[PDB]
Amino acid sequence: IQLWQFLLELLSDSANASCITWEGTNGEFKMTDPDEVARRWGERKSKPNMNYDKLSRALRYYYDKNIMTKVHGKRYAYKFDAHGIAQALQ
Amino acid sequence: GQIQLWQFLLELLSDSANASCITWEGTNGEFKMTDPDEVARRWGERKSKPNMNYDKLSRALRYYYDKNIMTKVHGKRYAYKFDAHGIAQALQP
DNA sequence: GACCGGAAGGAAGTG
DNA sequence: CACTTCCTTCCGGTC
Ligand SMILES: [Ca+2]
Ligand SMILES: [Ca+2]
Ligand SMILES: [Ca+2]
Ligand SMILES: [Ca+2]
Ligand SMILES: [Ca+2]
Repeated sequence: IQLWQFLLELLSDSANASCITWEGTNGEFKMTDPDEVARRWGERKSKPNMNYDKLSRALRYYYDKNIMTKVHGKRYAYKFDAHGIAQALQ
Repeated sequence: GQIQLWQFLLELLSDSANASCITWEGTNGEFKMTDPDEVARRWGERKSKPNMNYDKLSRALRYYYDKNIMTKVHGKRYAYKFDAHGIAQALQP
């Protein structure tokens, strides 16, 4: 499983809004609890030392592939739009 | 296709018309990629692999360390050093 | 503190 | 095989 798949899995269920949520309609999302997202991403890949420094590095590798971009100035905010998902499913 | 990354890099490096994206630096086999995204693109172009980027190219170069084909120029951005002895073995069947 | 991106190397897939 | 792909881990730097 890719990180971008797992994040869309969390974002699709409103019950995870406590740790991660959509914000707008254009694919912008925010991690309301980054440490909780990281902890769950770690539990998924059997990576119990996973944290936000490491998970965000994984997100940063998506910039060059046009898969997502940073919401400049918004704490824990990135953009995963329809262009982005199209690139992820190639 | 068929071609290997170390050959493709030697091809570019031999022609100093490519100096804008990759050139020799020392006299001892050291080279720097002045435009790493451009080197990745052409490598992608060559191998019909259109999602190629420095992250994936540099990972390929990192596999050459244990093959004695090249080494990292430590503390110098996008800089590597070819080994004439390693190139020679890479050349053999 | 976020955020950035270089560099190392593990691990699985490809063709 | 010889990469390709996608990270995980670490870290020095900017802001
Ligand atoms: Ca980049
Ligand atoms: Ca770049
Ligand atoms: Ca500080
Ligand atoms: Ca740090
Ligand atoms: Ca620091």
